[PDB]
Amino acid sequence: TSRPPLEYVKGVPLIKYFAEALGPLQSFQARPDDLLISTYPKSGTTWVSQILDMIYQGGDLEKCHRAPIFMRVPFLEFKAPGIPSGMETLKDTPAPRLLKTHLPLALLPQTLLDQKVKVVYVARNAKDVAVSYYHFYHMAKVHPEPGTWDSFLEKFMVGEVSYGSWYQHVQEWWELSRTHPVLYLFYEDMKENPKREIQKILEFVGHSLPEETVDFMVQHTSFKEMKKNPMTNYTTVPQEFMDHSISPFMRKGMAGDWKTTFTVAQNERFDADYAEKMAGCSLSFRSEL
Ligand SMILES: Nc1ncnc2c1ncn2[C@@H]1O[C@H](COP(=O)(O)O)[C@@H](OP(=O)(O)O)[C@H]1O
Ligand SMILES: Oc1ccc2ccccc2c1
Repeated sequence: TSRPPLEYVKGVPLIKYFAEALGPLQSFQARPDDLLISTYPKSGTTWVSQILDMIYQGGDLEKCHRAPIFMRVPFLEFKAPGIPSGMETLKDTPAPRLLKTHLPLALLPQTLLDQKVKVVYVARNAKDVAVSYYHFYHMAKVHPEPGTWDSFLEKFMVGEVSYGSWYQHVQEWWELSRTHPVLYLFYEDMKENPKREIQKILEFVGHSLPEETVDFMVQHTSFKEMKKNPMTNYTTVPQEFMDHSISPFMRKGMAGDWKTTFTVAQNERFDADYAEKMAGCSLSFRSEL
C-alpha cells in the first residue's frame, strides 16, 4: 500500500493500480478516428501529447489550457488514489480522441488494432530513458522503491521495472508498423529539430496548418514553456501522488545527460548487454546530438 510492489500480468510487471485498471479497460471500444500515443515511459509521452493537442485545437493555446494534459488525453490503463481513472476520463472526452498508453502489445486492447487506429509512437535512447525513469520513480510515489541507481539500472536491464523491457517495447512497436499505421518518432529527433517532426506529425494526421501556426506550436511545446505550463507540468496533481520537490516531472528535457549519471563501469556493461539485445534490429538510436 506504501510503494507497493509491481504486479505481473501476462509477463508484464505493472503498477498494481494499473493492472486493476485492465478490468474496466476490457470494455473499451476504439473508434476509427481515435489516435493512440504509444511510448515506453519517459520517452516523450507528454511532449507529443501537447504537440497533438495543439494540432487538434488548430494552434489555439487557450483551448489547450482547458485542462491538464492527463484529462485532455485519456491515459488508457491509468488508475490512482484521488485521480480519475483513464476509463472514467475517457467517457467525457470528445471525438476525435487522443489516447495515451505504455502497454506492451501483449496487453494492448485488441480493439485498437481491429479499428486500425493511427498510432504515434515515440522511442528514446535507453540510457536517457533509464535515468529519467529512475528520477521518475522517486517523485511518482505509486512506483516501488527504486533503490540505488545501480540496482535500478540492473533491474531496468532485465525489464524488471514498471511496464517491463524497454528493449522489447521499442522493437515490438517497430515491427507492428509494418502491418499497422504507425508514425515512429524519436525523442532525439524532436530535440534536434522540433519543427521537422511536428510537420511529420501533421502529414500523418492529415491536417495542414500555416507556418505562423506551426512556428507558434514549436515555441509552446518547448521544454521551457512546458515546464512553465501547469496544464502540462503535472504540478496540479496532489503532492501524495507526484512530489516535484523530490524530482520535477519536467526535469531537464535534454538528450545526452545520461553521462552525468552512468558510471564508466555501468556504461561498458550496459553497452555490451545492449549490443546483444538489439542485434538483428534495424532500429538505430542516437544517445546524444
Ligand atoms: N517539451 C519537452 N521537451 C523535451 N523533453 C520534454 C518535454 N516535455 C517533457 N519532456 C521530458 O520527457 C520526459 C518525460 O517523458 P514522459 O512524458 O514520456 O514521462 C522527461 O525527461 P527527463 O526526465 O529526461 O528530463 C521530461 O523532462
Ligand atoms: O506515463 C505515466 C504518466 C504518469 C504516471 C503517473 C504515475 C505512475 C506512472 C505514470 C506513467
